[PDB]
Amino acid sequence: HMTEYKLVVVGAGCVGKSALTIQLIQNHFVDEYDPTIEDSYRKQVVIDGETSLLDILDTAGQEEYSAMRDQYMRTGEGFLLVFAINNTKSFEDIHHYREQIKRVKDSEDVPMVLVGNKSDLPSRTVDTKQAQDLARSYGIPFIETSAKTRQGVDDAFYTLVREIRKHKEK
Ligand SMILES: *CCC(=O)NCCNC(=O)O[C@H]1[C@@H](O)[C@H](n2cnc3c(=O)[nH]c(N)nc32)O[C@@H]1COP(=O)(O)OP(=O)(O)O
Repeated sequence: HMTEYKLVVVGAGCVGKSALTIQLIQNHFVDEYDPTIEDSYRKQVVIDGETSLLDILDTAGQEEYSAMRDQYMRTGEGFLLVFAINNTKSFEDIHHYREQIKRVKDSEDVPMVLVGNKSDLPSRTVDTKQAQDLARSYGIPFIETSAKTRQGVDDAFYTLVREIRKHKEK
């Protein structure tokens, strides 16, 4: 009567992986480094009537190559690929994170969602159509988020859960 989902958040430094996680789990945000990430790893929530235990693994603080990152990529059932819409380099890095996950899984069909975070900020440098084209080429959804206003936060994590369900049922 509960179903666990193991969700992994990946992306360049400072894109908001940890803020997205804390907003989902604690309904909390601060515009600074948030030490409550240490306390923010499981949320129990009902999604489409299913009582779901969302275990969120946040790669913040890991080196770009580490044994713990590999453990996260091996255990994760779905991945959020996060970039920030005001940081072009973080968008350019998405290719690397996608390839790294695929190479661990030996699969071309891993549940993922592309997330463009910090959508509350003006002066974006990554346009939406760029991200839509990239997500289309990967076969995965794109969702714009803000960990500050909570724009898109439930949409991003719940969409990833629904992609996992589709994957499990064929
Ligand atoms: C990261 C460098 C930096 O910003 N340094 C200044 C101190 N402030 C922060 O670190 O702020 C963090 C978040 O509050 C902020 N953030 C995250 N998501 C945001 C959003 O949707 N809208 C706005 N306005 N700010 C947002 O970004 C900083 C980094 O977030 P993080 O969550 O700690 O980043 P990673 O885990 O991805 O490293």
